[PDB]
Amino acid sequence: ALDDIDRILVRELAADGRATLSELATRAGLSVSAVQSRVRRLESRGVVQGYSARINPEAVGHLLSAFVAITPLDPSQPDDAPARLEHIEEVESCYSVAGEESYVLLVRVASARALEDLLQRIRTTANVRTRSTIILNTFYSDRQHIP
Amino acid sequence: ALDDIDRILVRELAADGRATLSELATRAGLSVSAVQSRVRRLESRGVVQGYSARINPEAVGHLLSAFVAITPLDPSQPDDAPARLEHIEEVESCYSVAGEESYVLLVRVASARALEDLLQRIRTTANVRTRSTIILNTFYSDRQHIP
Ligand code: MET
Repeated sequence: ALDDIDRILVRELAADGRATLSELATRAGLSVSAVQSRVRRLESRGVVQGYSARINPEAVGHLLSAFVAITPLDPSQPDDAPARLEHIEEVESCYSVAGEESYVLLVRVASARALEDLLQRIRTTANVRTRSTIILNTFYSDRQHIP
Repeated sequence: ALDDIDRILVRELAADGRATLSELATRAGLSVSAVQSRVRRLESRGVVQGYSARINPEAVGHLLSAFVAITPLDPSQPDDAPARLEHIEEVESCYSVAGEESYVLLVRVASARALEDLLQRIRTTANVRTRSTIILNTFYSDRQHIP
């Protein structure tokens, strides 16, 4: 249930999220009102989850980034870890995952020493063991593909 | 230099990418013209690299997501795998990593079967072994934190 017009909108809004209703309208061949109203439909079903500035983590002082795969110390607590980690500001993402581990987190931090303190907070707040994979360089990210 | 007037701007823009040069200024104790200005220099200095709507990937047909860890097969060739995979569009992100593999990709795809295809394509286009980890669920993604 996603027509051609809706495809053009989400493609445009991936590429440019500050773009304005009139720009959008003249690109989809619609009135600024039919645009507004379609864009509100997108947002209220779950198609557009919100809108964000892409910030350079380096520039605001997150010089170390890492993947941390976490698995439950006792796999019979009911599974909680995403809820309980939600309040560690430095966890940016949390996925559950098939395989030997249960979740993968992407985490950003000031330095090597700050990473060790965060790994302790993690181990303790979700009661979890950790496997860390430091990122050396990001070549490109979030490049959303609308087919 | 990141005058923590600029911090509140980016905390603001991070949570609301369509927040308006107008309604920003009140949340921030500046003028409409002062506020708009920095934003233009914030983007200039590469601190805000872009504005995106966060699209839900299932809702656009991407029912299976995976991290795919790759490592080049022949160490005597130049290691240029991000450049080679860059044209392949279902790769959304590519990181060099300090781990077992040389790189991690995040990849989205229509089904299990389409993944198998995409992996053969990754293997023959870069020249790499693939080891891949299916994401079951995204609890939260990209919550940017500004110290
Ligand atoms: C996030 S549920 C844990 C899944 C587990 N890693 C499995 O493969 O069975």
